[PDB]
Order: sequence, then C-alpha cells, then structure tokens
Amino acid sequence: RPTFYRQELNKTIWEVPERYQNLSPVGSGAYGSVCAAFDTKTGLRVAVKKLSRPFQSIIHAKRTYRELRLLKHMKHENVIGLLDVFTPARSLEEFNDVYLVTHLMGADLNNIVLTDDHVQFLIYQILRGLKYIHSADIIHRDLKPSNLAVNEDCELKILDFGLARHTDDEMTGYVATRWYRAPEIMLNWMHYNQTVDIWSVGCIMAELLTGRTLFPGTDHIDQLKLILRLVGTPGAELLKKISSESARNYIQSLTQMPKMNFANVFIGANPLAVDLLEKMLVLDSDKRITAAQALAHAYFAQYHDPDDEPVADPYDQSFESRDLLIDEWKSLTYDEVISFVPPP
Ligand SMILES: On1c(-c2ccncc2)c(-c2ccc(F)cc2)c2ncccc21
Repeated sequence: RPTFYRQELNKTIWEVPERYQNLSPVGSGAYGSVCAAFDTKTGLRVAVKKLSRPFQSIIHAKRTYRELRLLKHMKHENVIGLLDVFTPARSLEEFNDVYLVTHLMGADLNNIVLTDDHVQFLIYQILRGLKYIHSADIIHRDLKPSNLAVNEDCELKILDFGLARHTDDEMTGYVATRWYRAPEIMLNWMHYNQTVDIWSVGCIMAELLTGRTLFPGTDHIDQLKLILRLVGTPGAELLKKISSESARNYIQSLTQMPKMNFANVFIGANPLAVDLLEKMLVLDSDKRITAAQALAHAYFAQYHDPDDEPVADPYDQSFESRDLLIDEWKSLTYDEVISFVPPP
C-alpha cells in the first residue's frame, strides 16, 4: 500500500498516492471531477478522476462497476488504457471513493477539424480500435469527434466507456450529442447492432473531409429528414425490421426519396473515400460494412496490416443482466480495484 496525501481540489478532499504530483483541475460535472497530474512513477501526464456518488443508488453502483470492468479490459493502442485505479480505504467496510487514472488527453478530433492522407490515418485508427472493441461484443454507442483523442503526431484513442447515459434533455435540439447517432438508436427503431458505431464513423469521416457536420439536425425529426435525403427513404425490407409500429408508421408518412449520388455530395473527394462512405452510411444496419471489413477496404491500403489489427480477449458481461443490491455491486467494484495490476 502506498502513502496517500490529502489536498482540497474542486471543492472535495482528494486523497491520492504520493506518486501523483501537481494536481490541477481540468474538468467537473455530475460524474465527479478530473485533475491533471504528473505520475512520477511512470513519467506520464495523467488524468485522475474522482468519482462522485459512485454507490448512491443501484443504477449508480452498477454503472461504477460497469465503467471499471470496461476500462480494465481495454488493452489496445487506439483505445483508452486504465493506468491505475485506487481508493484510500483499507477495507471494504470503509470503501467509499474511487479514483481512476488514464493518460491525460489534450486535443480531440474537434480541435483538428485535413488532407486525404490524414483522413485515411485517422479513420484507419478509429476502425482499428472499433475492430478490437467489437470483437469483445463491446459497443461504444456514442462515438463523436469529442471522444476521439489525437496527439501532435495524429495518433488516436477512442475514449468514453461505461459513462452515464445521456439524458433526453441533452439529446434535444441543435446538439452534437445527437448528430453522429445512427437513426435506429436515435429513434429507438429496433435492437441495435455493433454497426451503430460504423454509422458514427461515416458521419465523422464525412466531417473530416468537408469540414462540416454531415447531419446537423435541429431536432430528432429534422435530423432524420437530413439523413433520408442523403441515403434514401427505407424500402419495405428495412420497414419490417423497425419493430415499433409507431416509428414504422411515421417513417411511412414521408415522401419517398432516392439515395443521392455521393460523388456529387462529397465534391473533389477521393473516389475510394466516397465508396467507403456509401458502405458505412447504409440505413439498414444489417447491410452496413463492419470494422473488420472496412480495414480491408482499398481506401486504407497504405495503413492496412492484417497482422497488426488485433482483436480483444473475451469480455464477460453477464453482469449486465444481473440484478444486485447496492452493497453487492460495491463489493464487486472493490474486488476489481484490489485485483488491478498496472500495465508495463
Ligand atoms: O474528460 N474526462 C476524462 C479525461 C480523460 C483524459 N484526459 C482528460 C480528461 C475522464 C476520465 C478520466 C480518467 C479515467 F480513468 C477515465 C475517464 C472522464 N470521465 C467522465 C467524464 C469526463 C471525463
């Protein structure tokens, strides 16, 4: 057990191991708060998160567990790594606070939105990380430029796993929180697959190429109209797959429109980018290209290496369908804190 010291920071007492020095507030929110620090043990600039209300309710305790399990599992260059997790508690009985540690990220994909080779390299890396997380049945569900961290050398990591679900109010109106979302999840059409994330990649790739939001809807309905103008109204085949009678019935109220010519939308773009976009931005999620198929697409020929695109270890998420009491989720979280072993 290391020695901890105490410090008042963004209104709470932070108690962290001495190895972590120069804590400075960088962020705050209902999730808790984040400080930058220097980890003297590794030489790394880290983000240290102190969870707020980790075990306040069943849903909170389970979410804290879910985040720790997810972050502990991620062992990939294009995905956030867990550097450390700790608590000042010496036993389960006195366990209350959880701190999570990862690499301090600076620039995101927003503070970057480029040449075609840049776009290649960035989208290549997203798909690389997606192949990895999808191979473990982990779906991101919320990919947007703001959780794609990029360094000076254009190296990319996907962030944001097991975070608190967005509220209805947060998804309302002219907001980037919804612009990258696949229509099936935006309108709750059906059970959604791993390729919800591929739809988001298409949106982000289009934005990298053009400098502009692809579907900047002023609300859910306006956004769907923007989507259907590009990719065409659904055929009978996908209509049957929308399990909500309400949604399907509404979709049917709309004037039929054909899929547009993507070369006429993405003017001047590499024809291979255009082809990839057409294969990612398919309305029927059963027909969308997957991460693994996309990595093999000619657009990425300069970066594609089938021997350097690893898959993940099996990820047991049986806990997701488990009902437990607050104290049970907390004990499982404890066990996970205690069993953590740092990366090399
Ligand atoms: O910005 N930010 C961050 C963050 C990450 C990296 N650099 C700056 C902030 C995290 C985070 C910090 C440490 C972890 F182990 C996991 C997530 C985070 N979590 C919730 C909400 C916002 C967050």
